[PDB]
Amino acid sequence: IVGGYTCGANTVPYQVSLNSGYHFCGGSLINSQWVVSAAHCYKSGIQVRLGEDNINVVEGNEQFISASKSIVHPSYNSNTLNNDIMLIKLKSAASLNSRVASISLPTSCASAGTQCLISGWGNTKSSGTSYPDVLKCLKAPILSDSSCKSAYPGQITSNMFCAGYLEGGKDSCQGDSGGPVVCSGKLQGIVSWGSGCAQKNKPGVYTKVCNYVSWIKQTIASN
Ligand SMILES: CC[C@@H]1[C@@H]2[C@H](C(=O)N1Cc1ccc3c(c1)OCO3)[C@H](c1ccc(C(=N)N)cc1)N(C)C2(C)C
Ligand SMILES: [Ca+2]
Repeated sequence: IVGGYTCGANTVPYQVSLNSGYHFCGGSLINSQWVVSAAHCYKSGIQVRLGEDNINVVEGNEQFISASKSIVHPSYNSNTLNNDIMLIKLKSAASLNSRVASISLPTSCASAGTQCLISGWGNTKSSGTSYPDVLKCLKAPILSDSSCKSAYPGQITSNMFCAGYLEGGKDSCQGDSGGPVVCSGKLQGIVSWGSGCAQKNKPGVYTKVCNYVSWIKQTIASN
């Protein structure tokens, strides 16, 4: 997260860290046994880390649970990042509490100007590499489709939206991928892609979760 603030330990209880010996992506807990992340975060050997604040210190409230299966959207395209969403099933059910809790899926899409919360342990610098120990937060609005498409002509599908600041300085970045975009208590996006981080006229691009609710529900019920 570039231009953000320290969230505060466990203030974002649905945030997860995907770990393979190091933090490489975020995700969101959507019930006690399933996490939603980005398809481009797929790899084998994932451990899901719940209840984290400092990702380098065991502080208490952590739960570490292996992934049993990761389900990349069958129509995910690595070239265009269309349908950049993946479901992860935990080997065992998480213990839900005030520090580890699920986030609701939306029943409708959010509109332009809606203010959302974005969170992650990604790079905090637009020039250079600076990863934080603790979780960072950013409030960002959903941009209009016209502005999104003007920023990235021909690259925006109906499964993507832009959020952020055209003046630059505030954005998600490398290591935030897969993490949540939460608006009015609902998961509306997943950190997917962008052009650099926090550069002018190049906002972040996010997977539009409201387009996938029926797919998520159908897939969880059959797995
Ligand atoms: C595997 C995808 C990777 C991903 C993704 C990212 O941007 N990628 C490149 C990309 C750029 C434009 C595209 C595209 C892929 O497909 C269609 O158009 C990601 C990224 C995520 C968010 C932001 C940002 N908010 N500025 C910035 C970067 N990066 C840190 C990578 C991990 C390499
Ligand atoms: Ca920790």
